[PDB]
Amino acid sequence: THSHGLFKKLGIPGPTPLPFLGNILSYHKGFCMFDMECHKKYGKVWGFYDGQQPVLAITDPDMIKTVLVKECYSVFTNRRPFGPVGFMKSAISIAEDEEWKRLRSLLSPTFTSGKLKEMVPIIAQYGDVLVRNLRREAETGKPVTLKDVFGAYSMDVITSTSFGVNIDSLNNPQDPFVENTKKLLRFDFLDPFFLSITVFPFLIPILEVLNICVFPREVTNFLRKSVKRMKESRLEDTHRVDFLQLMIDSQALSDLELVAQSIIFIFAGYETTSSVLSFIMYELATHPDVQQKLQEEIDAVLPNKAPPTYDTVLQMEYLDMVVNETLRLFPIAMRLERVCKKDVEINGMFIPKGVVVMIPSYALHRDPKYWTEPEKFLPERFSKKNKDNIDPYIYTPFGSGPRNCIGMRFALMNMKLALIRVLQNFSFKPCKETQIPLKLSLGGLLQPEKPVVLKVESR
Ligand code: HEM
Ligand SMILES: CC(C)(C)OC(=O)N[C@H](CSCCC(=O)NCc1cccnc1)Cc1ccccc1
Repeated sequence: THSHGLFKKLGIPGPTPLPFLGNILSYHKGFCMFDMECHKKYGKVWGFYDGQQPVLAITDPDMIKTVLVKECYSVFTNRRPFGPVGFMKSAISIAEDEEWKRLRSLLSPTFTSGKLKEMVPIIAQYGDVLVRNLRREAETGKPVTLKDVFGAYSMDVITSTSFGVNIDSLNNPQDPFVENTKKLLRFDFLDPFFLSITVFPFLIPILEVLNICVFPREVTNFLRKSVKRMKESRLEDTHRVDFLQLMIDSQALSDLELVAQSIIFIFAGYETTSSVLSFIMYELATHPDVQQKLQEEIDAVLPNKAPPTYDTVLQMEYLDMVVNETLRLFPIAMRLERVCKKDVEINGMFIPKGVVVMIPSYALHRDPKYWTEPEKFLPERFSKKNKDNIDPYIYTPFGSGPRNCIGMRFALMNMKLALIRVLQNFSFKPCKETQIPLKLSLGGLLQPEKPVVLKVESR
């Protein structure tokens, strides 16, 4: 018939698909590894099939600019359909075509230089609570789980910035806001579920009517009333122009359409920030020279363990180098994807309506062809002297083009703002429980398989 015939017929190379599964079984080593191997084997372009769905992997920087930038609105506007979303259909990251265009520009005003600057003092409160929590754990001497302390900070930041609600999470070890969020996705291919959709996608519209989800009305009802609650607050006291505010501004934004974005943003700013800071501390711990060289810049730009400011945060060139370099090793997203909504030729390559075009970020970031010593943590590769030798289309930890990460500037600041405080008070040391080297899990979340547990000493 067809479907599986597509890449042989187009003469694009790739792994031979099995009936029904496609190349699904090759995800056994995780898909970054699968991607790494494909790159090595097939070169600049290749195809494969998630079940019956053709995916075209592309690695040329030109071709990548075309799909992410030059042809975003015209052909490549949406990501692959998600799996049973429900009312989350309207969440910006899941929305398509014109629905997305109106939400993008209704929400993009949230992350503007001035807005972040107003979040600066707000975080400079949750900064202090991170340390005072850590200082109690520097007493014992025995091992700290970064994901836990950092996850509780990030929660605090997002709930407070976007919403104006101080939920005190750092002075609340037991908290439902964080414990429901972390259980929002079990994206796992060893788990039959997301596996039994990206191979049984015909079963997606089956699940819509069954009202079943990727967070089964367990997490979403918490926030369906918890964000219904933060919503009344503003509608009552005749303050600040934030996320929760600028969504109240538009009320053509509806009600479950407001919640949906909140849920995105609550999740997004909890799981990323915390996963990346965990990665940064792992690298700083296992590279003490780099940890110090940074403690030095922080001390130089901010003497007497001074309170970080917006302006000073952008001064710290080595910090940014450290962050970018961790994000080179751990692009938390792994791949960027854009469904091709009409037949198209790009940079001299035919691509048929319906195909998913995929940019393997994790592979590009590790390309032995492009990066000298690509598995080594080498912050110096992002120096003024070297930074420009770096292709914004090979290095893409935040995606690119109109559909790139709405949360980028906030994330970078948020992270930098925590790191500053954390390092201007403590040093981090590997202990016996620390996994050296760090190995990644095989799920669809770029994560360490053992949590990063380190040692904390005062200064
Ligand atoms: C280190 C932290 C973060 C990283 C590495 C990251 C990375 C990414 C990537 C790679 C994408 C896809 C963009 C594309 O494919 O072109 C993305 C999209 C997105 N990110 Fe993030 N992100 C981070 C933090 C955040 C935060 C804190 C928020 C919350 C404000 C956020 C909200 C989003 C949204 C809403 C999208 C979808 C954008 C759209 O389709 O309009 N991200 N992010
Ligand atoms: C809908 C829900 C909030 C449950 O989650 C997602 O949006 N689904 C995607 C799965 S990846 C999980 C998070 C991660 O490790 N990295 C990516 C990320 C998440 C949020 C914001 N920025 C980056 C998440 C997703 C969202 C946008 C683009 C691609 C993936």
